[PDB]
Amino acid sequence: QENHHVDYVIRFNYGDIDTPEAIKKFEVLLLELSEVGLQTEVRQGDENSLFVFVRAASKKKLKRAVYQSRVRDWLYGVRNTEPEQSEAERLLVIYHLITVPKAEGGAGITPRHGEWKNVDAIFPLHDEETNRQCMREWSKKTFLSTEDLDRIRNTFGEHVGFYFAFLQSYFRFLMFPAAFGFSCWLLLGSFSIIYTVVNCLWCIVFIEYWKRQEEDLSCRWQTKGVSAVHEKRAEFKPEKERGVFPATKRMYRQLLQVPFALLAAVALGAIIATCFAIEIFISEVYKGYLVFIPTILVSALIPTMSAVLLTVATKLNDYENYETQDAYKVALTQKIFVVNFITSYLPIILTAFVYVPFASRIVPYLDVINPDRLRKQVIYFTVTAQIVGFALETDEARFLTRVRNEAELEDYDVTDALRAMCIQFGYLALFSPVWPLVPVSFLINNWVELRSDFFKICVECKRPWPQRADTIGPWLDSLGFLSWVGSITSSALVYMFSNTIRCWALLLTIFFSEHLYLIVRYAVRSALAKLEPPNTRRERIERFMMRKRYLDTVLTERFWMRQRGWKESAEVGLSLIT
Amino acid sequence: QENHHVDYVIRFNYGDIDTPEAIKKFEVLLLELSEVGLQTEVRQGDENSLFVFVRAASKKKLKRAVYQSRVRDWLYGVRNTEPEQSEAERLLVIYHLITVPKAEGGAGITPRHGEWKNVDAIFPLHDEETNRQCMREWSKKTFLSTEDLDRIRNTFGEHVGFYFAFLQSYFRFLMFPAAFGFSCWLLLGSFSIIYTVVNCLWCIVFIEYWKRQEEDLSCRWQTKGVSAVHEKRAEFKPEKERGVFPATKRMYRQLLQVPFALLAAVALGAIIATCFAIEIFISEVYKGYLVFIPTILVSALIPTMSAVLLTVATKLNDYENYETQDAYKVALTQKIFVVNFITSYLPIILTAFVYVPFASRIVPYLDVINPDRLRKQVIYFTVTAQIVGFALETDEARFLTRVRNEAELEDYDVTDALRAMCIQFGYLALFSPVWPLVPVSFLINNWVELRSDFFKICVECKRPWPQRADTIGPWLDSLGFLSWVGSITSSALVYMFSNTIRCWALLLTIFFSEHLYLIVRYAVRSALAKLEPPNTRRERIERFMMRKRYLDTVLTERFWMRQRGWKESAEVGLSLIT
Repeated sequence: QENHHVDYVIRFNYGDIDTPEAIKKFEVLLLELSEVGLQTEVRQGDENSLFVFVRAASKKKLKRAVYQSRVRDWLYGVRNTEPEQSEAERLLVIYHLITVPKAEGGAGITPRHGEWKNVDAIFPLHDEETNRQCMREWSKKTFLSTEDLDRIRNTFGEHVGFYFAFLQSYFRFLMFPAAFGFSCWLLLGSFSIIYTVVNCLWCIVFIEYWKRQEEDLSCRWQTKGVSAVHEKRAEFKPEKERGVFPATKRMYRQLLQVPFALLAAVALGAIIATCFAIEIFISEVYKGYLVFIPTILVSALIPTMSAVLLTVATKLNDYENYETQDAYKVALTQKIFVVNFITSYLPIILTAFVYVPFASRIVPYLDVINPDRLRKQVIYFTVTAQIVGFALETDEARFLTRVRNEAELEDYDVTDALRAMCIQFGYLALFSPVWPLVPVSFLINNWVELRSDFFKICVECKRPWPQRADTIGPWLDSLGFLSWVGSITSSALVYMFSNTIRCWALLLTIFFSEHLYLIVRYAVRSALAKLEPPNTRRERIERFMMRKRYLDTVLTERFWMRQRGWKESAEVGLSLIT
Repeated sequence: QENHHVDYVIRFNYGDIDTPEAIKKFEVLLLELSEVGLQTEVRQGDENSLFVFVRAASKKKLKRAVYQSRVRDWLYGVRNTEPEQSEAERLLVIYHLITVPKAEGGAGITPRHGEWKNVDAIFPLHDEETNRQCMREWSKKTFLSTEDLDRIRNTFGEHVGFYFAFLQSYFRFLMFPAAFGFSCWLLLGSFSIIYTVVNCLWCIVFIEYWKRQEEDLSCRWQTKGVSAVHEKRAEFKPEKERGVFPATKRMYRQLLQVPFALLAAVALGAIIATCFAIEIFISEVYKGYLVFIPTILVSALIPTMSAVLLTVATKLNDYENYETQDAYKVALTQKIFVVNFITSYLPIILTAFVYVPFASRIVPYLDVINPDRLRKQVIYFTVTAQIVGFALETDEARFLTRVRNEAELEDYDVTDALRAMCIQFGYLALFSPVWPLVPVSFLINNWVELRSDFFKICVECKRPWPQRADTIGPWLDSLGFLSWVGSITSSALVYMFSNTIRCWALLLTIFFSEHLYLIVRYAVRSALAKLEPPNTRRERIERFMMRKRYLDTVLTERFWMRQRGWKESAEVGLSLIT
């Protein structure tokens, strides 16, 4: 093939070790790779690092690897076939040959955690025929079929497959608010009740539909349940019998998220109040569109402030010392959600429920505010970042240098572009009745950046190892929390700013709209549970027939003496009736 | 033994058939019982009914029955051992031999549904040594050990076992509000905030603790997952390939619950308004405790009005034509919960939020109201029914007539005494801060009636066939809904009736108390998920070791030629570092 049958390539760096110490850690790595059935070949890489090439050493060793991985998947509950395939399947079982805890599988490699500090990251090689002769059919397509998502599952794994399927379903479901809000901008305007009810209905229906499509796609890609949690770079304090860490010592570090979030909220509310003060000063001392210059500056500085808070949250999450990857991911997603909620929505919350209604009590406290100010805030905080972001755009030595060019690329992260599609959903759920062209501005940006994720995953960063998944992650609970908060927030905004405040009716239409949201969400979930998707119905039919075939295969004392057999019992019965 | 090795006894009635028609249905029953390995013996019963006696016909047929039932339990997901025991286990596999759908198991008997109209109910025989030499150790005990619940699991099955464990845990958890409300009656009085917060905390903790004890007990009794749904007496319209019934035709009958519930609510609010009118008339035309006579009469007529609405709800649920038993049970529990919510709490809701605050606008509309009226209503609707209920109390022809006396008894129902323990929890969650002696009045009645369920299940009605369960049913969701409604209702009552109404603060302390309830419930659930019960930790340890033992048991082309083996690769590595 194009790649020289290479499954993986393992980069071992020696720029931080001695001359005689690196020759022992290299021999230990080669002996651990040769203890399992992996054939190794060493070549020179960069000026301080050499990489080895890992292949299946034989057909018998590869068959034993696939059988051991299928045994682990059947024992953990992923497989239900009691075992006795593709490119992603072979790459997954070879990555499980390299990187497991050595009690099963083998080779014990953890890339830069402990006792393997010299080796750098390991990675497979890019399928050139799949990211050249198929990447330029996916960018100029605008919509992907299920057989097209099968090609992004068979390469790059089910993790990338679920991420791209979620982006496709979100772009397909975004076409309804992008048409409806534009239809409710030429006809109804800002703060309309019809658009708010239909927008909250859409926010319910999209989440309850993707929750069904996830169970559809995890039964289609034969990955219906993944609870096989993996280890990490945990620093265990004791070693009592397995490394242990007390949860009471973890909660005392988990409580540090509260002062961090509170200080970030105060430090951003100070910037928002400063922007209000400079806007009032410019409105006093002169001016049409130039009076909202610091709001535009802080709305453009949002994505570089959230990154700083993201690095602080990553350091705080690494301090909390999690054991499993499926807990570190959940805690990181919770911290990213808190940071993005503080960063992206609280500038609009502080001008929707604090600044504009209590204008006469804070404007004299700032000088040393009609609802169009809130409309301009929702305009400036969902558009200008995307405007600025789209303004910065304006014999075998060939294979070895291709691999050396592939080792200098970045590493892909789903959790960076999936964070933005949560901020968009939070702007859609919470403050979208303020300006109904928020879905149009999101759909245009998504249609522009649709051909930017294929390019990124194909030519900009290296190929990820094929990771299995049954869901997009804990972002699907963040979407539900955003819809729940938006059902209160949009109803309060529509009451406060359509057409005194009558404070009993505001807290009545908060209560009734929240509980109507809960009732309608239960109804939509129970209605979508009834209708079964096809590729999880085929799996249920197959698992029913596989059980029915097996079941059809497998198929004092003188009182019980007066009626031998059953014909005598029938004779006693016929004598006893008459 | 005492019983003549009798597993089951099947009563066949002939009081409604002809003389020659009953001799064929009897022969069909005996042939269907003899097709499976069951030895039958016929004797005369009552003047229009004769019963047969069903035993395991051989050891090989009994072993085949246990193996087929274990195969069905392993295929449906109950068993995880891949098969190659007690009294309840033998009675369960013999009942599964008699009553299944004949595609598996055999004998096809459905007791009075279709093509078996002549046979009456079937039932096992009472273990006299277990309900005589052990029932008079359980009534005068007041508390049951786990080895004592094992005796009510090994007889009467896991359904009765979970019901008695729920009653024991509820009686043990009721001792804390029965002490705390009595401590908050000598010190604080009615409508106190401390008792309301602690009562809502107790309502959270009891439900989130029984949800953990259910997963404890279902892993202890080897019944951790039961999703093996059974058929029923469904009348299928078409027969397209299995009898089918469209859900769109079922929803049009399910919508009849709304006019039934609305008409019951209006018909009870009319009686409550009539009782208010007669109370105001007696208060005008004369009288200390006699002025609340119709309230006492309607509070005593509550349990005989809820029974009439229960029969209407049972007819409506049988009209809705459910296919599975695990859906008929859920819909019946929902209808019973709606009926009991209308019957037991809406008389207190109509005098807490309608009559007492708007007294000056309805008292002139009734004549042709201090919060002590609400306190007297909560007194009269949680006590006087229990007062009236506890005021109405003030050679082988011996075995055959014992069986004939056992066939005239009633049939046990868990869902009749488990309904009252939901009405008690609803009175505890919703209106208990009005009068803090509600938990004392419930604990005294529960301690009185604790020795009345053992008597009922042992000597008053016949022995149920051992039914398996993993939960008490869909009552555990009704308890959570009652706690959710009570977190709003008790906070509104404490704001309205402690020490103008200031209608913004009422709908503020509704909102904050409901969302504080949700936050604290999530915290209590996440804290109780951390702490693992012992008998589900032993099962997890066993399922981990059973997998670890099996896993330890089971364990272009010229580029891959320059380094044979791995020692040559280490030589190339040591040459390439230096």
